[PDB]
Amino acid sequence: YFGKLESKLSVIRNLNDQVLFIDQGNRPLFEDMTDSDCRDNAPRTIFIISMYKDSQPRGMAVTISVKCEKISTLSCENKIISFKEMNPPDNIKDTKSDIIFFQRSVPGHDNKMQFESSSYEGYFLACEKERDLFKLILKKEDELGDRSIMFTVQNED
Repeated sequence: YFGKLESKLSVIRNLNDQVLFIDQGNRPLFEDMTDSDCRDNAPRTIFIISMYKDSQPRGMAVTISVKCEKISTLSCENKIISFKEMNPPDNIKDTKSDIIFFQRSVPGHDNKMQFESSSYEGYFLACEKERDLFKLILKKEDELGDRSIMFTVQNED
């Protein structure tokens, strides 16, 4: 079971320094943004990372939320990434959740993070280029040192 500890404002970037954002169709996308662009698109680029206590510790348990039309929380339900209209809850009864990800620092860096699905072991949050768009997806670790599943969390310490 999970218990909410705190919620903090953060900006998420891939290894190309492209910042994670919610577009008009509520799609989690990645694009090149200066500190100016990032500031002008603030409700769509500022994410709420909520930290949870876990009765079965196996990585920093987190939810990822954003304020658009309403508070939306990131879900990997049926191994598909989407933002569902809900607040990060105070308590989660199971040992697995479609909105709970395990945040881990990549041994290569103190900056680089990875987000593994609690409900789908071996599946990670990833940036994948589809046509001319950089999309937030859920995938199995394709290879060792895969940069597509690595991110930076800017919470300014």
